[PDB]
Amino acid sequence: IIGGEFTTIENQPWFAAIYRRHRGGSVTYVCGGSLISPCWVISATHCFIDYPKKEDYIVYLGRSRLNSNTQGEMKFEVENLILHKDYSADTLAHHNDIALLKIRSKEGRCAQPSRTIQTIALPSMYNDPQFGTSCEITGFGKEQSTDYLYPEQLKMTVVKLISHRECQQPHYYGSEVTTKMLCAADPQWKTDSCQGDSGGPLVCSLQGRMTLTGIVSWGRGCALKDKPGVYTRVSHFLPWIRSHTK
Ligand SMILES: N=C(N)c1ccc2ccccc2c1
Repeated sequence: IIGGEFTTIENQPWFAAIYRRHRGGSVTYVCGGSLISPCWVISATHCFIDYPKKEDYIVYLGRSRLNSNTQGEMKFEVENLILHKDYSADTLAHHNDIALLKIRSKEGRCAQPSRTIQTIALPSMYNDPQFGTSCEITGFGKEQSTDYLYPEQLKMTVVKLISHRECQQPHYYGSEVTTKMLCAADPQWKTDSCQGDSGGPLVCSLQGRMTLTGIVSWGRGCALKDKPGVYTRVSHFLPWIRSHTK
């Protein structure tokens, strides 16, 4: 997350930290995630497409820091790693960038909801917030594009939704961004999501209810002028989410 503010997991209890076990024993951070049900975590396929081995991944809930065992956190293994069959990645654009992770503890149990571990409500069909609506993003991703390390403490920021017609402008992304994708950025281009925030939530408060409107997918650089953050429009993938979680 470029700019914004440092936060703890109590402000984002649906946020899931996904790590990977390397051959040798080393563990590194991969992507962010969102708990939609006690057994399921939703993320992006581009986070796992090159390493589709479910045994390699570790999922944390109620974790506030990258290398700290936060009080009340829960560690999980991936029982089932479901990737979207029609996933593809162009020069910039990532298509069907949605993945489901069935989480399981070593005792074979799903997430136990608490103060720091909660689910995020899925949006309703054809009911997304209008352009200009302020939405929040969370992640352990880069603070600056030039950084190679990720921040230790969890970060959050507020970005405004950009219409499809505005994001399809030549100086923006042109025809590369589709109706299945949602654009969101800072009008002053100072704050944005970045490398490492991928798979993370884009939560919008619509009609008094907090909902998982987007999933961090792609973007040209980080916090660049006329280059918004592109998010997987969750509302479109509702029949896919329902069928693969049944
Ligand atoms: N401009 C962004 N918000 C953005 C989002 C996701 C990314 C993933 C990998 C590298 C850069 C990214 C930038």
